[PDB]
Amino acid sequence: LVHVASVEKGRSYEDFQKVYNAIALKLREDDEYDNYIGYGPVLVRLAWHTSGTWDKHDNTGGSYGGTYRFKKEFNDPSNAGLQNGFKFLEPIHKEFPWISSGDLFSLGGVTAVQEMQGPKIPWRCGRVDTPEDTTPDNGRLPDADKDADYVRTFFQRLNMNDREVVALMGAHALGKTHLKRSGYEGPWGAANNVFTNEFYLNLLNEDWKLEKNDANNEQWDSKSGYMMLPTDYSLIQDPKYLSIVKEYANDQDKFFKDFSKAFEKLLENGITFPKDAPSPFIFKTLEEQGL
Ligand code: HEM
Repeated sequence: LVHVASVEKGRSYEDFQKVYNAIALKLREDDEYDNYIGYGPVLVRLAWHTSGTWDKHDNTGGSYGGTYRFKKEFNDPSNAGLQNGFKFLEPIHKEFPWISSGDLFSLGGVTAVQEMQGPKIPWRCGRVDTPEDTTPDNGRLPDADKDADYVRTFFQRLNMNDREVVALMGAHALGKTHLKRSGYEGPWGAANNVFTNEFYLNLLNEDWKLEKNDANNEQWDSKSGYMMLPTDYSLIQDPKYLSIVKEYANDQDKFFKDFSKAFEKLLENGITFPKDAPSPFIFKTLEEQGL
């Protein structure tokens, strides 16, 4: 199936900047969530999980149809906790009912990254809601207890290469694992609601110990109180991933640029943009607007 981007009728960059801004203002206001981490990280994860169901082989799943709004997908065990991001976005959608669900979930992620001081992420509109029966089955999102070979093979289905995978994984600077959600517990670093290359630095520089958490799963833990999932740790066990981890640990701008590209790409798999579609939008942050 072909999913052609269709601009919400009559809308242009200013309309979407208003949605951006409402997201960004609520991110600022609703600051208590998750022990004052705020909603940034879970909105980034929502954007990723609503995009990451895509299968390049048949164009099922992906961000286009906004199918997370249907119970099969919102109740995917892999999506445990993302209901908080959805609830955050609900008043946004009520204010701007014209935006499609896919456009709102993906824009939430863009807005969160940028408001957290991350790179600009160009964003295109035009996702169109598709019906309940287009919701992908559970099981398309990745397991965390696996090795580098798993990770690499997993991401081929999303048409991501080694650099794109390692870049995307840098989003694990953000937020934390929550035992009751995923069976893993702990943050990956100190700056977990500011977008930086800390994930790579911690991978390389902390003294990691392989421990079992209170859900009886193995994770890597440091004396600083940080953790890595087995799939995170795989990025320094595999020599190809390791090189790239070192690159991003040593060049914040490179990480930003590569993350931006990969994240836009992730959010756009599956979508065909007509030749005369608008160019991607680059939203101004609240700070850049003086808001
Ligand atoms: C091999 C791939 C990946 C695996 C196995 C994985 C797994 C996990 C797990 C287990 C959690 C913790 C969930 C919880 O307990 O709340 C998590 C959190 C998170 N992941 Fe991933 N992840 C992967 C890739 C990504 C990618 C590609 C991104 C986005 C670019 C991403 C962004 C996030 C964010 C932002 C959080 C924190 C959520 C929060 O604090 O609520 N992850 N991930």
